[PDB]
Amino acid sequence: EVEALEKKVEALEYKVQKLEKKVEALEHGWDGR
Amino acid sequence: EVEALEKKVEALEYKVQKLEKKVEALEHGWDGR
Amino acid sequence: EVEALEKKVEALEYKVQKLEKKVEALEHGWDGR
Repeated sequence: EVEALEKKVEALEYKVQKLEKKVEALEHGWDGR
Repeated sequence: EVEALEKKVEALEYKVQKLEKKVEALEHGWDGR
Repeated sequence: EVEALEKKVEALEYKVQKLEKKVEALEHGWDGR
C-alpha cells in the first residue's frame, strides 16, 4: 500500500510542477501569452 | 494513517486531472479562450 | 515512510489549492485577466 502511494505521489509531484510552470507562464504572459 | 493518505491522494488525483484539462484549454485557446 | 508521504501530500494539497485559485481567476477573467 505504501509503495502504491509513493508512486502516485511522485507522479502527482511531477504533474503539479508542470502545472505550476504552465500557470506561471499564463499569469506572467510569457512568450506571447 | 494509510487510509487517510489514500483518500487525500485520490482527491488530489481528481483535482490535478481537472486542472490539467483546464490549463490545456487555456494554453490551446479552446472554445473561445 | 508514512511521515515522508504525509508531508509530501500536505505540500501537494497547498500547491493544488493555489493552482485552483489561479486557474479560476484566469478562467473567470478576474481582476483584468
